[PDB]
Amino acid sequence: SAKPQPIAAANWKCNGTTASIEKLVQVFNEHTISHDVQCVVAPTFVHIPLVQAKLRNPKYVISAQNAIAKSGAFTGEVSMPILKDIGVHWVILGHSERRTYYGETDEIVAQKVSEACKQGFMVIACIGETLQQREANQTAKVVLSQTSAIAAKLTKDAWNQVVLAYEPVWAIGTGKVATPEQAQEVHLLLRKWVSENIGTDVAAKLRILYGGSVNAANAATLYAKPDINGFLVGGASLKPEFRDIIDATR
Amino acid sequence: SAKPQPIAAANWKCNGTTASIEKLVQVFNEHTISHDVQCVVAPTFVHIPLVQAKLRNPKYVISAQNAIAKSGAFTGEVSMPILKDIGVHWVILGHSERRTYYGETDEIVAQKVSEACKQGFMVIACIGETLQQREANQTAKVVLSQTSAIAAKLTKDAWNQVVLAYEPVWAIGTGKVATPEQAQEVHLLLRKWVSENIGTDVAAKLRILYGGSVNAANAATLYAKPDINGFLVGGASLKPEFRDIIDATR
Repeated sequence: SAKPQPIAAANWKCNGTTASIEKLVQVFNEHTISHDVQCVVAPTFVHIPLVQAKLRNPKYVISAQNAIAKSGAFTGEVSMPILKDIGVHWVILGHSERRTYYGETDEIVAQKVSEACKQGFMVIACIGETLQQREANQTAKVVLSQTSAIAAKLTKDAWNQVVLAYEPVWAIGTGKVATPEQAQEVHLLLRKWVSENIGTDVAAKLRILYGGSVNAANAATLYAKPDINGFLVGGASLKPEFRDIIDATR
Repeated sequence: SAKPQPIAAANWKCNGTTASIEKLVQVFNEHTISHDVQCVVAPTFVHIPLVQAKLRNPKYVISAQNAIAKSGAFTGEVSMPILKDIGVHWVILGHSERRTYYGETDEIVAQKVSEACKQGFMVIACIGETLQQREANQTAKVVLSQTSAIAAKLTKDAWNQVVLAYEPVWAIGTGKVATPEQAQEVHLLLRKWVSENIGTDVAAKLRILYGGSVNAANAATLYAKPDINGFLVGGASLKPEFRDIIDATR
């Protein structure tokens, strides 16, 4: 077995001040990372320029938390060509909070992911089941339907730019992290589906991250499973223990 | 008659590159404004820091195109405390495109406007009727219902921070500007409602802007009407003729 390159991604969500972000970024700068891992920080749109100016650790790239495909008459939104023009070419799409609060259905997410791939982004595409779907034994059907709705809009080559993040909705910000065994079963099920429907060569390379109440203590155990390639981290990524989350992908 | 201080507001919507924004801002900097008018520029979230760094004309303030009330687990969004912390204390709320595409009902807009007022923002609150409501002779009922839904969440003192922008939906970006007579009838109807329901002292001071295909040629005629206090400008605010829009409020 050899895993692909791991990703440790910080989703700051709608949080931060200039003061608190300058301290955290200094913490990240001074942490020396000695293994091959892609680190990702996703600040709010307004903080992108501050983080670009301060972040110096060569293992990091900056991501946006959302975008729309095209520039134009969309008051309030930020487009993919605008992010590219300021030097951001990662984006998180179809996070649970957007699917729930802000009306992003599978079709909308799939369209965004496809456009992002056409425009050269690296995409972190989020999927996952609610507690009601999990109790109804629908987990597999839900995550596979969300995944093939995205697959439907993509070409084989575009899977090089795609990272999947499985985040059970009941684990996000609740403190109730999935067990390593729960997460591994889903990750294995996804990798298999990709290997059968897209290609074995695509499946071998695909990073599939776990997210939902990851912290510095439980990270190392989740990362020991064979189909977990790293993490999407909310709450714990606003703290200095994000360093030991990164170091748990060694 | 004496009008309140006029406002000329540029809503760039989801447009701009670093290069095109640096040129435009230079144009605005070099235009000397010799009368009392509050100018407002509303770039995308990502461009706020670039515009703060370059914009030097003392008649301008920077606005956000949207916000949510509170920081927290809202991937993709930007909150009112975050904007205040970077020195932005104007916001446009309940623009047509948000009400239409992104599910902002009257209650959601009213909650945002109320929170923004509590947090000390100057708010540009947008209302207006569609072409179907206008043909059904519902204009007055629609704009008054949108306005009293906001009024319901406010206290009398909070009206000092509120600017209303009437923008018929059929005039936005279409090229089909309302006539000075159409706009004046609505603006008069709104001022009267405020004078009766909130206070005559509030109504005298309230800025009510017109928006919807304003350009440098038609601005001066709209501004000659007694209840029009300036403009919210989309398409024409991305061009150097925004200078003569500003100068039409003399």
